Amino acid sequence: TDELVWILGKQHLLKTEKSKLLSDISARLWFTYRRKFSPIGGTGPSSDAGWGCMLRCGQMMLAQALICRHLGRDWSWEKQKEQPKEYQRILQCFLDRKDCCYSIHQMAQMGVGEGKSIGEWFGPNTVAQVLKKLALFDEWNSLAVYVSMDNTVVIEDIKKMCRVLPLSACSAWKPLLLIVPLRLGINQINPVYVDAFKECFKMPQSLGALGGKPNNAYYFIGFLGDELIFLDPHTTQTFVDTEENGTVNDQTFHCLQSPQRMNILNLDPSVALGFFCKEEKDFDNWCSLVQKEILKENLRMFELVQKHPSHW
Amino acid sequence: DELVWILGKQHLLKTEKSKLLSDISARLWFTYRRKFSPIGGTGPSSDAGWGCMLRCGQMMLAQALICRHLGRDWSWEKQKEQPKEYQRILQCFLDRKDCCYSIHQMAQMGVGEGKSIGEWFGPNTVAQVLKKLALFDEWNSLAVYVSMDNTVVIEDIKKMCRVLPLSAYCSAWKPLLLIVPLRLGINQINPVYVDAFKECFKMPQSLGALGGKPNNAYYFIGFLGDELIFLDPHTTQTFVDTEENGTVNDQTFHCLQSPQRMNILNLDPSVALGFFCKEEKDFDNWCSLVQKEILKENLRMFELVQKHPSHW
Repeated sequence: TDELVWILGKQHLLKTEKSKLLSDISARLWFTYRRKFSPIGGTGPSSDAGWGCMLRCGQMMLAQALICRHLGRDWSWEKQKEQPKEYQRILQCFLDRKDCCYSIHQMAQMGVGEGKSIGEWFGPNTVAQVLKKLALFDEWNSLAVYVSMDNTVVIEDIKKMCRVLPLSACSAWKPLLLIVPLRLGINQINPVYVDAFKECFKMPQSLGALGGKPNNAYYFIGFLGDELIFLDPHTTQTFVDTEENGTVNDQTFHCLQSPQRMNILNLDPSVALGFFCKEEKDFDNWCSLVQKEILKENLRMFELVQKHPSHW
Repeated sequence: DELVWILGKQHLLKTEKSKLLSDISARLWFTYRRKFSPIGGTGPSSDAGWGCMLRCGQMMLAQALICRHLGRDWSWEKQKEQPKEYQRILQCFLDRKDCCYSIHQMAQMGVGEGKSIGEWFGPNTVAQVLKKLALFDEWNSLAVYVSMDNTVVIEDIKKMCRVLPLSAYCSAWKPLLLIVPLRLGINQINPVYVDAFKECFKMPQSLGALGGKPNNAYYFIGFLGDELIFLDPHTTQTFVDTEENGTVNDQTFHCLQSPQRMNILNLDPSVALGFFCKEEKDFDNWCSLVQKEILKENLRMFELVQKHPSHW
């Protein structure tokens, strides 16, 4: 009994800290299928039920990065009455209306640019590219988004992406959303990658992972033993819009159900790991952890290199 | 008196030299500039020495915009009162942060591809830059398709360009900028691709090609015999800003020189073809010409396939 549980870089004891575990999971922003929103593109869907689940999981990963950026990993929506202004502003980016930058509308529209019709389910690499492009429109957050190719993360490319020239004749660092799409096996996850996969969830920078079969996408946030813990978008809820006072009710955006688990060995092999590095020191620390916990394996789950691989 | 091809139009070298010259000078020409506002506040105030592929990208895109609004046959020389689209297209490329395809915006977008402001990068990178910047141009509302692995996919393009009716009344087609990055050899162009490469410049949809060695990028617009004809950005001119009446002096944006030539066999093997398909019929027509002239080769320069390649 009382196994150690990991959720997004934070540890909880199963029995003695069950309440802390549960509140940490319910404090994450939860995005499910919605219905009765304005038809996407005018004549498109008014509900993403049945097709939108990977977009929903992308939203949950991005929101977690945003929550951490402004409010920190230890923040919770239940611990105080007067919410920081940033919370409501973050949440409202994900409302189901075209004028919100990370809405189902904008994500589905951006998918078209990746050659996916509005209404198509698509996998983790595609949603990673969708997130990268949508971030270009968010001046408030002004995120760098790095999506690895060929299982390889390049240090110098990231630093170039994140370092911003001084305005006046100090270099700033753009907070980094780092996504690593991976294929962990042909049909099932190869046991050789299990420990390294688990290690990812133990890193303070961890935003978990995107995964699942087509039309069964889940947002994986941690693990206990050989089971992954995930948030599930497969509940259709009515569109919730802002009130007259400019705020939106957050009730339906937090999951208070019993946490859901699945065996890692049942997970579809196509995943995308997510990490958030607020400052250069965070990315440097992430590199150290990867070097220690990931690169030590003979069959490496992904690669971390200093210089951009030179092409023939 | 050879037949000369420039961007889908034929000209007789001796008998029609004047028409050939006028056709070439009519294209919008973008060169290095100096004394513009420092990129990012403390960055370069000139792109001399590094901006040449960005300039060639500008020239290719400008050609597409001109064709979209005014037509391939249109010339700034043929009338006194210019259509309003001419100055509006030109001003998209002014060396100002507030212009959507400025040197400023292109270099800044390159950062998101892992390239520092001031770095030269190749045809694939500038293609991705163009694709992202097009997201911000609501006037033109272009689809930008950049092929991967030498392969153009028909169904992906059609999904990208066909837009749902706005009202419950017909599907529009977004005008398409189609870019095909290719590597045609290891150190020089494999002679086997020469005929197919030439065929591209003969198609009515042809925007020519982007190419050249690092820091020696040229915009190829046609050919004569075994020589390519190009526009050369490697002259440093002074930043041109708007006059009090809102227009810009356009004299330095048209190249009045003798056509610039080089032997095809001296071309850097790393290129990107560009094509413009204003409507679906233009794209269907392009597919037919490619099927006839490109795919017939035993060694094909690129692939054009119906269904998105299956992956293991």
